[PDB]
Amino acid sequence: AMSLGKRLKEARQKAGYTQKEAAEKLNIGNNNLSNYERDYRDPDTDTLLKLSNLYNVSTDYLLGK
Amino acid sequence: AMSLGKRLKEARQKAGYTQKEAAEKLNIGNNNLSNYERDYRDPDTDTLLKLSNLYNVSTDYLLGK
Repeated sequence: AMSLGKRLKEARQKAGYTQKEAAEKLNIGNNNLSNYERDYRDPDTDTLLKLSNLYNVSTDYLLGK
Repeated sequence: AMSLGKRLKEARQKAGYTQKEAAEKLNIGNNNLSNYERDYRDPDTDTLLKLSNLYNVSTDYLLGK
């Protein structure tokens, strides 16, 4: 009931970005970020780091340490 | 010249585990762990968290944050 996708959404909301704002800044298609936030797709570790970087959180936070 | 593979290797050696001891604790193939340490294959985020747990390190560390 808690997931990486849910923390990615929440962290993006904390940073102020809309989905398309975040995707375009990360040069990822909008559907891909949507798929990640919904836990439909597991991000590769490079992307995981880029998103931690854009939202100003630790990847440890997103993963549920 | 530095990579996730290289930090997983170092972090595992710091924890004291051999490659197969670590593979067996996490029930992943010895070849699979070797492929990760060698940067031949990207760990899925689940495996990345388990290994960070087994070595007592941050996923941020392994990722180069």
